[PDB]
Amino acid sequence: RFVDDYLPALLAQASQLIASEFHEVARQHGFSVSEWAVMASLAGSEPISIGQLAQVTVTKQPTVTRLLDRMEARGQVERLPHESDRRITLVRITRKGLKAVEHLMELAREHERRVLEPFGLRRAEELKQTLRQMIDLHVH
Amino acid sequence: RFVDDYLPALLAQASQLIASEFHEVARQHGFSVSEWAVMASLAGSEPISIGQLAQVTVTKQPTVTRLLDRMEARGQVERLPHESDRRITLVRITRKGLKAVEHLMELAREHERRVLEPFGLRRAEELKQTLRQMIDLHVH
Repeated sequence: RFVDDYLPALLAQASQLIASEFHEVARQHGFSVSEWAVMASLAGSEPISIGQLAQVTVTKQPTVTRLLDRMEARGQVERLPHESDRRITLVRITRKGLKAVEHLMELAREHERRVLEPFGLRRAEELKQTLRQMIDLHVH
Repeated sequence: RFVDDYLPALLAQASQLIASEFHEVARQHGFSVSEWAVMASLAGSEPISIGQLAQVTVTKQPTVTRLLDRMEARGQVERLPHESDRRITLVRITRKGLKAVEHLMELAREHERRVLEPFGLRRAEELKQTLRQMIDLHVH
């Protein structure tokens, strides 16, 4: 059976199943999936470009721009000029956004800990290191 | 930075980046992403339910049903009654579909081998085993 060990299918199924579990929690706390992805991606971060945010949230750039229009209207994020290049808009989470998502982030950590507990610390760390290395090799 | 080591974000980014690389090849061979996902998921498989196909292709069931309507019209797949329960439709790839996707599947194997080569056989096998175990623990 081709798909049983095919890496892209394994990554896609694992990603969807784990993410869907936490998205239920996010929505019961009043967050859309994309709002949660943006705020979690910006929390504890220096300002990053719209393109970087689109990559780390796995969201198309025009979609991200529309999302930021409304999240900025609500005071949860702020767009800023890049200090040097003007073709570049940076974005950051505001204090309002951070306080809004703080509790959800703790719940997200608890859920991740539950997901990784059966694998043990060594296998969990190996998985995260491999995923990080793969991202850094394949990002454009 | 919360998102740098957050498992769902790592899985989602790795999945998207690797998949996007191969989707380019699929489209240059005349396949849509969803057509490729269905045919690759059915290749070498016994007939599976529409729900199982939706899970393994990470596609909503109504979307899968519409896709199968047109792929069955083109003779690439076939829907069948389940032998016992009638609330269940099974689906299989036809010989026409298998021959259509054979070369693409070889290219997919070559691409996966390229993606996994820098990690070595041990780390690649560890990744695939962990992903498989996670899927089997979280599928419903």
